[PDB]
This record gives sequence, structure tokens and C-alpha cells, in this order.
Amino acid sequence: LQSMAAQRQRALAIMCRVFVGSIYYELGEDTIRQAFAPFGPIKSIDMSWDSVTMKHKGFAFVEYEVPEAAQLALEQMNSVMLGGRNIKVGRPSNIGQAQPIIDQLAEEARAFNRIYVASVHQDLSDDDIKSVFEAFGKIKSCTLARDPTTGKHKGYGFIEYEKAQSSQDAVSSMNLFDLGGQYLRVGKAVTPPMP
Repeated sequence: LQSMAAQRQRALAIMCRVFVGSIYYELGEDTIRQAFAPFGPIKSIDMSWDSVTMKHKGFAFVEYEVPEAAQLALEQMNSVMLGGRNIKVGRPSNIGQAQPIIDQLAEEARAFNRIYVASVHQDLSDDDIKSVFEAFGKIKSCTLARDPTTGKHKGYGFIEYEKAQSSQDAVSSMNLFDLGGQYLRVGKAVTPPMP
């Protein structure tokens, strides 16, 4: 129960991290932050560092808050030209340690027609997002993630559609949709609303 919750949180910590390789030498942490922030709020960045060269070693780890952001970054940023080099975005070497929970979460997610939306402007609320996305079909829920303190939303959320066709169409259609001067990033959920 609470034990299952701890096991899931450990798996999720692993699942929220991506390896970013082939980082061009001109890039540093702020550029990596801006390149990977569209997919979800970044919880931390760990740049590689050489103490003798005083420079990074071409790679970094980006840590998100939900695994959908890491999945989306893997999908959308692998082989993107950052600076003068196409980057590699991959799983962390310990991703296998999220088994079996990683698969269990996906199987639970298959029961729902749920999508993940990031780069949601801080001035929008859940009903604003619902209105835009119900173009693709009836929505059962549209929830922006909120910080307990302040109650402000974190720039991302999840939408559950009644029909799989609708969630598929939203994911196929809405990437880079301009909402409030931010360009939405949209992907499938890999976790259920509730396990």
C-alpha cells in the first residue's frame, strides 16, 4: 500500500531521467535547460565535468518530474541539432531497475485514454486547456499539476478522453500548438491517473 507507493516512487525517479549525449562544446547548462524545458519542468540537470579541462564531456542527465516528460524528450529531442551537433537522447543506464513497475504502470495506463501536455502557460487554468482540447472529443478530465504551496500549476497536466480515437488525434495534432506564446508539447501518458 504505502509500501507499493515507495516502490513506485523509486521506479518513477529512474524513469524521469534522460541521458543527453553528443552535446556540442559551445553548449552549457543554460542551453541544455532551455532545450529540454519544453517537455516538462526540469527538476535538475547534471552536466558532465572535466576538472582538468574545466569543460563538460559532451553529456548530461536531465531529470523531470513525471516520466511522460522524459518519454517525450526521448521521442522529440533524439538526434536534434543543438549547436553544431546532433544530440543523442537515451535512457539512463539504470533504467532496467525500474522493472517491473515501468511495465505495470504502462499496463495500467492502457485502461485509459490519457495524454500528457507540457509547456502550459502559467496564466492558463484547467478549463482553458479543456476547452482547447475538447476539439478532438469529449474529455473525462483535464488536470494541471499543482504545487501544494501556492496552489499554482507546474506547466503541465494530463487529459483523459472518453475515446481512444480522440486522445490519438490530440497527440497527432497538437504538438507545437501556440497557447499563450508557448508551444505545447503533447504525448501519450505512460502511467494511469491512479494505480
